[PDB]
Amino acid sequence: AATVPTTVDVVLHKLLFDVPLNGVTFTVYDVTADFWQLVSKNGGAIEVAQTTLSQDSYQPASSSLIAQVVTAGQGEAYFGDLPLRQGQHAAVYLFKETAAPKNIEASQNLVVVMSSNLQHGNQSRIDLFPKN
Amino acid sequence: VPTTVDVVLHKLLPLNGVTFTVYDVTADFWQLVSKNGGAIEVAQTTLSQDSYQPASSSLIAQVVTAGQGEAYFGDLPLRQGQHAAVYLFKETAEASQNLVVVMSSNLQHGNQSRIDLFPKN
Ligand SMILES: [Mg+2]
Repeated sequence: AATVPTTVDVVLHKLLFDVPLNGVTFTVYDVTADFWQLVSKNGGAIEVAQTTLSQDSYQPASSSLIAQVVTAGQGEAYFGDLPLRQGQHAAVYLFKETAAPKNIEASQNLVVVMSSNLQHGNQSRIDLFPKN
Repeated sequence: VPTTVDVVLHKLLPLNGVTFTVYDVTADFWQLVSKNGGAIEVAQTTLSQDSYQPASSSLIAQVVTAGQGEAYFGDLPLRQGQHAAVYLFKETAEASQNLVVVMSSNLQHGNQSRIDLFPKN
């Protein structure tokens, strides 16, 4: 379907302090417009914008929710065919844990930027290992 | 749910400017396997022959080798209808061998995001 790198696969791994944790719901949101608006305002501070959009304060637009996926196999949450671009802009995605069994410690939110390397089609899969 | 895979064909010495064409051979492939009694390799070899003329409506994408002799085919469907997808990879413009790739159980299960093909000569 693609003659040029158009999409990437993102697998989030929920492990314990060597221990996979299956049945944990991760939700992926498109934060592309808000992300580049924040970076353009702050003067090119990418890390600062990743940290700001990773906060529990930030309430994404309800129409930004792309997919909701449960951890299976080796604590893997598979997000296939995430667009590299949202319009003319490199895509940026927020990954939140929105549901977990009881006694499963909560994971940190992750803001991922579809950087030059990914736009160029060098990686078919991104493997994320969230802390917390 | 795993719906597509990426296929990169490598034409190595890298040989850039070589046109690889990918065809959907799913229907003919499963018709051949059902006729021969489940011989997958035999059907891969039969559809890899220069004899086999694919249906004109089966051509998906035509891609030129660039960078490290790489021909990138992104978002190839794992299924064509209810069936596991099967693709024929030909050099259409020393010549390389044709490859018939089956979207097997492992690929249907989403264990590989990319298939890296190295055709012989
Ligand atoms: Mg894709």
